[PDB]
Amino acid sequence: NIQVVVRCRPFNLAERKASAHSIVECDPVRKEVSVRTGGDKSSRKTYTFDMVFGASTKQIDVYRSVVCPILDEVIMGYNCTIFAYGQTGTGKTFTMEGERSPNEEYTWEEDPLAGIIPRTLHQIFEKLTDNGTEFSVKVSLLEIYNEELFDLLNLQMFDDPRNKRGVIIKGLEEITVHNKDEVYQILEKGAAKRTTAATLMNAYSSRSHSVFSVTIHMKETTIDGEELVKIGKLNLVDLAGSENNINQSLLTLGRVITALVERTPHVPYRESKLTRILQDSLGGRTRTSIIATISPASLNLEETLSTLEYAHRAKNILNKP
Ligand SMILES: COc1ccc(/N=c2\[nH]c3cc(C(=O)O)ccc3n2Cc2ccccc2C(F)(F)F)cc1F
Ligand SMILES: COc1ccc(/N=c2\[nH]c3cc(C(=O)O)ccc3n2Cc2ccccc2C(F)(F)F)cc1F
Ligand SMILES: Nc1ncnc2c1ncn2[C@@H]1O[C@H](COP(=O)(O)OP(=O)(O)O)[C@@H](O)[C@H]1O
Ligand SMILES: [Mg+2]
Repeated sequence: NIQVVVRCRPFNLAERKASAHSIVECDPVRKEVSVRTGGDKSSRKTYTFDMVFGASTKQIDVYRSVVCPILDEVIMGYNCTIFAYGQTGTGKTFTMEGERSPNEEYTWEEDPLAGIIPRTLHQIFEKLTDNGTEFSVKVSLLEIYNEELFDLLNLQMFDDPRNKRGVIIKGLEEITVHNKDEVYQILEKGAAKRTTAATLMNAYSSRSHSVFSVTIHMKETTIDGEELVKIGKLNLVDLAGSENNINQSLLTLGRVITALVERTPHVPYRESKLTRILQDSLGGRTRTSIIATISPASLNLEETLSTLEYAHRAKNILNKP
């Protein structure tokens, strides 16, 4: 139930300035990433994943391929989580949040540069208004920095007495999003925050986990007129940069993912703030996906191999001859 995909972004100008060369070749059809490792010429390691998106990949492609099937499961009343993992500067935030094309050329709903979070919020309204039923949508956004919780929309964690796998975050702002106009407003506010953030703030962010949670309450009425409510939650997690001190939440999440994939009887959720928060959306019926982001440039060989080695172990798929 854990999908692992790789997304490689295009070369950037910093990498061209450094005179780096391309060491990554992506093959979306074979689902492979091959990396030149010798600096050598023939030295090469190949990894196989569930999906591989190369540099030309559009935001809408990632959304349709990765998120849509997961959203469908959330709408059935399950809790699911999608992660972006990788070195700082490789595309975690672009993938999760994306951005607005310059000059207001598009609405957020239609913008080709919008990422997973804005697309998910728009699709929830689409999918459920055309479904015909009554529903509400709430969002929260929290940051985990140095094993402490911060509310990005405005904290203390306690186990939830009415949910053996869940926690209650005291004081966390959960805002109702009533329509698509309110979606636009939250996105405009977030972009303003990103755009005007000082350098120290961006830096903090590169070392922090961001957890955007959308909770959907869906009402049905049995034939005789009884009201029933089901709840689905989708956590969209932009992880701290993976480059090498040790991030306790990231190491703990890795261990949790390993325990889940290997069917280790003890899954160490309690060992970190992040994994306690995500416990109720990990390990169960639920679809989980990890999007591992990488750079194609030679400058980043060590960090790219680190990411690929981890992601490969998390899925372990044998290369097809
Ligand atoms: C560098 O420090 C930052 C860390 C997280 C950030 N992410 C945020 N902050 C947000 C604030 C508000 C608000 O005030 O209502 C709303 C959304 C925020 N986001 C997330 C965000 C930011 C830009 C674009 C899209 C998104 C979103 F909502 F995740 F899709 C922004 C930063 F500037
Ligand atoms: C800067 O500090 C860190 C950098 C990378 C990290 N990445 C890790 N550490 C992992 C440990 C284990 C284990 O011992 O079982 C397994 C995976 C680990 N990863 C990779 C990781 C971690 C969290 C979420 C996804 C992933 C993965 F596999 F890369 F997709 C963890 C850090 F704490
Ligand atoms: N696939 C991509 N195509 C074009 N630009 C990208 C892509 N991925 C990331 N970028 C850009 O590269 C820069 C760093 O990406 P960002 O998502 O902030 O990385 P991270 O969160 O991993 O540090 C940003 O300006 C972002 O828009
Ligand atoms: Mg980022």
